[PDB]
This record gives sequence, structure tokens and C-alpha cells, in this order.
Amino acid sequence: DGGFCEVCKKLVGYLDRNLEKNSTKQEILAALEKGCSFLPDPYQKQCDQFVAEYEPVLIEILVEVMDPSFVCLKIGACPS
Repeated sequence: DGGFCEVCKKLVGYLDRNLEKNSTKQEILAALEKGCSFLPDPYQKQCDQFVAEYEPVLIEILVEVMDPSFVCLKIGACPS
């Protein structure tokens, strides 16, 4: 449905600024589970839900690429 597209891009924007291309999966996981708390409050629970649903594929893609639009597209969050 694309219901998570906008929050996915916001969340990956956070990750981009708090991770390097170098980061381990453990570091990426730690950032993912911190990130929702830094988004504007209206997005918090939606972001938590997004992360829980997509966490495995997010970790696998984020070691390859960190572009918000591209990440969110490839994982299916932005049907586009």
C-alpha cells in the first residue's frame, strides 16, 4: 500500500547521519532501534511499527547502501 513510505524515508535519513559506510550490522541494528525516538513525535509509533516489520531486510540492505529513497524503494516500503 505504501503506507510506510514517508516514515521509512525519514528514518533512513536519520540512519544516514548516524552511521558510516563502515558500520557493522550490530551498529546498524543499534541505530535502527534508536532512530524512531529522534523523529518528530507524530511519527513515533508508526516508525516503531515500521522498524519491527522491516528490521531484517533493513539490516541486509543498509550494509550495501544508505540512500533513503533507494532503500525504501528496494525493500517495498515505497511502491513506486
